[PDB]
Amino acid sequence: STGSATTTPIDSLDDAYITPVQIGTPAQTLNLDFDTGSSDLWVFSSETTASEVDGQTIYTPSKSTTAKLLSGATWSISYGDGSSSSGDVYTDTVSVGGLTVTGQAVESAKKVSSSFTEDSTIDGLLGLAFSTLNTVSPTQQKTFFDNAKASLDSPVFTADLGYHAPGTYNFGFIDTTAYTGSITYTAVSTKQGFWEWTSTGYAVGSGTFKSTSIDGIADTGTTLLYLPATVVSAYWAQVSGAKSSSSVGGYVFPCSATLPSFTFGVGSARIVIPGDYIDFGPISTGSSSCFGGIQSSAGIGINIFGDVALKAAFVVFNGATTPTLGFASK
Repeated sequence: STGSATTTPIDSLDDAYITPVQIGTPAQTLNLDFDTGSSDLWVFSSETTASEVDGQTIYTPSKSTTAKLLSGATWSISYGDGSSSSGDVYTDTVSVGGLTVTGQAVESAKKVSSSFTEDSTIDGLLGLAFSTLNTVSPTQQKTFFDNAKASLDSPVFTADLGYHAPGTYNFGFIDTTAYTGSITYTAVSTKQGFWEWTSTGYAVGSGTFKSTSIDGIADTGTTLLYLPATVVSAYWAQVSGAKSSSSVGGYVFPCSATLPSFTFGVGSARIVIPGDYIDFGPISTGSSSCFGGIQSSAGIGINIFGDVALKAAFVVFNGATTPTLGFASK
């Protein structure tokens, strides 16, 4: 089997991407944030504290004839950005782009943090990291991909995120028309539960490529590109007037600037992030100070190849017995 679904930016900055997901019988369609950095499929629901729901579409398990309460199971998750959610668990039928999994754990939120409430466009998350990170207790549950894997034509999914435009998540096949040149595959460590790999280096603009190993994670659920302070300083040094602002919380730059591209290595291959992908707009409405899309990972504890990086590529998440990651230009 295969599936194919369009993923759509939630706003004009590509702060996140939402993908429609059918849950239950009859289907209840929710727009979920596909997150290769976590491993829970959780949703706003009829059980969510009412004051914490503000415009989201909810899953109502009592209206699904295939929903079953997973007795005694609870979940609770905290994300790198400080947000969190928790609740109980149902199993139900879940379909993405025509690919159906029966018995999928659907984690129903009883509580969500303010950042989730305040984002009316995201109805929940669909985790696509390794199932070892799933938070369901006392019996850990499998991701949608893990459940689908054996049935797929090939045990893979691909992320093709757009810049200021829709893109595609495919399951079970590689669309050879969706990229240029070849896909370069690179080793993955699953030791921390992530799609963790090592970039071979970087360049700023038309500058010389610096060969250096950068361990990090391919994370569709993180907006920006978080890299070591040395790398980030070298990038922003090429933007006149750019500076790190502790009050704002990272590098800012004059909105009048033209940003240089940023290149990262994948083996001997090179992925080029155009400068415009690195612009996240005014820090506050009407400001002429703009927020940068490349930021320091210092104090995160890990480098993160988030959407800024991934949307410059066609990315293969190869869930073979020994997982790997593939990157192509597009």
